Amino acid sequence: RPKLYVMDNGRMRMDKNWMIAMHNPATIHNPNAQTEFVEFPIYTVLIDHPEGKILFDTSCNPNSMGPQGRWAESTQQMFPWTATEECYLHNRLEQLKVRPEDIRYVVASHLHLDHAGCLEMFTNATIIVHEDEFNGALQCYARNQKEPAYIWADIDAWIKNNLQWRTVKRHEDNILLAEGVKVLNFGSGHAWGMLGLHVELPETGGIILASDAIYTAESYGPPIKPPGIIYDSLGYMNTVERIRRIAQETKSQVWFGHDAEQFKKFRKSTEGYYE
Amino acid sequence: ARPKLYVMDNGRMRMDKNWMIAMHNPATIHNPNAQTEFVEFPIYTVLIDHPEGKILFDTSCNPNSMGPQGRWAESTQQMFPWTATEECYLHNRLEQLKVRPEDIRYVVASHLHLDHAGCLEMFTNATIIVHEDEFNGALQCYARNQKEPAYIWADIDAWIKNNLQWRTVKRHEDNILLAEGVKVLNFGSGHAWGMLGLHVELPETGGIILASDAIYTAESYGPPIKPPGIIYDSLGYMNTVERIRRIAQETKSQVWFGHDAEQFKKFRKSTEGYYE
Ligand SMILES: [Co+2]
Ligand SMILES: [Co+2]
Ligand SMILES: [Fe+3]
Ligand SMILES: [Fe+3]
Repeated sequence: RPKLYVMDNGRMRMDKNWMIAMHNPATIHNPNAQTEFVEFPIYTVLIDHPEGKILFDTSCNPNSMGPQGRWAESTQQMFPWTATEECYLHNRLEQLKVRPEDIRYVVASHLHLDHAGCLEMFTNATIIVHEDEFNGALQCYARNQKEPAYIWADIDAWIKNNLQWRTVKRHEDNILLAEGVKVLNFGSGHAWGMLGLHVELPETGGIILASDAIYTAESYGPPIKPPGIIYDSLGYMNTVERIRRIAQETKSQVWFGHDAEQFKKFRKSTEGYYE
Repeated sequence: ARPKLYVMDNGRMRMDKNWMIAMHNPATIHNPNAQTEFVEFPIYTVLIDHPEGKILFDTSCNPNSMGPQGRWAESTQQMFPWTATEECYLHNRLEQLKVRPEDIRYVVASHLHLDHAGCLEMFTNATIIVHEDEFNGALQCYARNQKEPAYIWADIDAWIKNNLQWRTVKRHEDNILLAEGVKVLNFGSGHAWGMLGLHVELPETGGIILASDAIYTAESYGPPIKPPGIIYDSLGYMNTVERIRRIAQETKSQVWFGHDAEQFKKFRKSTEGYYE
């Protein structure tokens, strides 16, 4: 029945120390060690399920980068996003003959700039988000805090567009969204509140969408290599190991949030789908 | 009780500033290969000559730490090089104050990192006070022959062989009144598995909090708080820092960081005097 699509929403670059912390430490021999600006894919996942279309993540807002962009210049220069018009989410969905208003559920893994970019589009969906992540982002907004990963203007848009929210409580069990689609409540780690997705496809079988719970295969290991972007180190480690257990017990693949090698090997919306 | 508190200079260490201050200098689009720096910082310990008995806070690095025949692994020596003279060695610092290791009643181990638990093995007449989670963590690295850089296998080996007398601070244990005006602070998990601090109330100087690696430097402390790269429990670290700030305010105490070069220079070291 279900069809799962991988949509390419462009690329982002940043200090590798964000991705893998202390990836290249200074030594007595390399006292002035240098980092690297690494490139990684931003992507989203559409599940065209009989019970309704489910969208996982929403990438960046088209009006993010640029001198007249939503992102602060310090953010733009730290986490530059590069994307043709075909990469924009609205376009990727159009290509699939899917309108925003057709989306029943949006699962926001978290509310970082490269995941919650286009939430404002989905005014007919229920937006599922971790309550702690929602609280965290709302505070940034209210306190006009200068947090690089949370876009004041994006949040401003969510409120103005009157999105319909469904917060996953801190100690809430996983949610059965649809047949073979379960929202996993990962809790605090990479961010305040992380959500994942387990999808059971008839043919493909089990998929875990880990998002930023696991940046890359290098993150996953073993051994685990945590990021520099991190709120709760203990929770982050617990989440990874938990994912590892779930993958084993359910014989699922783990789809990382920003692994280039894996993304290349994915079947994109333009090419086809998983079923 | 009219005690005397000594700061002993146990050398200097250097390491990537990212260890000390996480993401201190992130690469950007127009600076994509941003480079880090190798910052130098002091290793010190504190002796409290107290009428009820002598209390030592931290023990610095082991004399046979560095070198080809050293206890530290080469990768450790290269990432966290320790430079010190014979006078900087704790045993010598104590000797110059006419103190023998056997005269130490209590050793408080802030944690069991290489630069704080180096010389525990000296104090075979003392009760070593350590956080149980820290002790457990270190013992695991030992038993698993794990290669954690901050935990020295040979140091731990020595503690066991010397039959040290331990007193573990339990995870949910209250502060310990060690002596009049000396309280062991249970900071719990953060920088490491289990952090201990000290609150000292001196007649003349007033209140001092020894934070060790709960707070690396004034830069760490802020505000704003700038967390380290060497972290186990991020949330616990931040809670601890905020807790120290509150205690400091309420008790009107100075906060002595673990490795603040500037603060260290201002201290009256053991070669010059003490704090009453
Ligand atoms: Co993120
Ligand atoms: Co330490
Ligand atoms: Fe991300
Ligand atoms: Fe230290």
